[PDB]
Amino acid sequence: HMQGSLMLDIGGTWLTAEDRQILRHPEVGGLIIFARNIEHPAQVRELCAAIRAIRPDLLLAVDQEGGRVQRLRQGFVRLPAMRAIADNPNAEELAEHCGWLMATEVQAVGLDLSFAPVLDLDHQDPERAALLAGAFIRGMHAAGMAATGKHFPGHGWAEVAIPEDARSLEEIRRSDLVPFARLAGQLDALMPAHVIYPQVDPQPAGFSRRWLQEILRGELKFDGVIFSDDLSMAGAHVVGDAASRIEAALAAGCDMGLVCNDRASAELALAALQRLKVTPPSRLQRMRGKGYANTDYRQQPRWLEALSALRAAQLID
Ligand SMILES: [Zn+2]
Repeated sequence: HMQGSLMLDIGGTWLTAEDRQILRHPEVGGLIIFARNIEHPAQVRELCAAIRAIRPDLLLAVDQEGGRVQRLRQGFVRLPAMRAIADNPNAEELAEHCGWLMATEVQAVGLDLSFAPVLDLDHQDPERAALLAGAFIRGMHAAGMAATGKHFPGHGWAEVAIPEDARSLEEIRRSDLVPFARLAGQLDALMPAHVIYPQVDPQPAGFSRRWLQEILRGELKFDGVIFSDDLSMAGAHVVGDAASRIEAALAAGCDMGLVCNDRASAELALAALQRLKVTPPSRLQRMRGKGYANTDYRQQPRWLEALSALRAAQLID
C-alpha cells in the first residue's frame, strides 16, 4: 500500500545476468554509477542504453564525488571549481554555464542526473555561496536536469560510530540550515546527513519524522524527493541490515532508499520493499531528465558559447 523505491548499483562497466534480473523488479527505481563503472562517455552512453532497454523508466545517476579520476582520452568535460568561479565579476553567469555544461553532457550519455559536489552545501560568505549554487542550479535546469543537494540539515566537520551533533535547533537554524532554507524552493531533491541531533530528535536525520516531515517538508516547505543516506554502509561493520533501514527510512518519509556497494544488501532491501508491496512515489519521476542521449552535443552552438565564456574568464584552456 505504502510508497517507496530502491536505488542500487552494479559492480562493473557492463551488465551481468544478475544485474539484468534485479533491474526488472518495479520496486527498483534507480541506479547510480561511480568511477568503477565508467570507462569513457561512449561506454557510459552504451551502458545507459542497455539499462533502458530493460527499464526505460529507471532514474540513472552518476555520483561525481569530487572528481572521478582520469577522464583523459575522450573523457568528460573538465569544469572549474566553484571557488575559482566565485572570484569573477560575472560569477553567476559562469556558475550557470558550468551547471548547464555538466548537465548537458551527463544527459548526452543517457543519464538523468548527477550528484554534483557544488551542491554538497555543508561540505563546501555563505549567502554568496547560496547565490552561486542557485545559479549553478539554473544552468542544470536550463539543460533539463533535476538538482540534488546534501547533506540536510548540515554537519561538515568530523565524528567509529555515527556522529552526534549537540547543537540546539535554533543554533542549527542560524547556521547549517541556512543554505537549505534558501535553496529549498529550487532543489528537486535532498539527501540527509548521517548525524543524530539529540537536542532535536534521537534518530539520524534520514530516519527522523521530525527532521524530514516537520522541519524539511513543513518549515522549509520542501516538496521534492528525499533520498535516504547510504543504507548499506558496506565495510563499516554496522549491525542491522539494509532491509530494516529502508523500512525505517520510508517510515520517516524518504522517497527512495540508496543501497550502494553491497549487492547482498540491495537484495535484502528489495525483498523488504516487495513484502510491503510498495508502489513508486508520485514525486519520483520529477527526477527524470528532459535531455536525451546523443553524440553531437559538443558541436552545438550553446555548448561552444558556454566554453567561450569560461575561457574568457580565464577558467579553462
Ligand atoms: Zn555534506
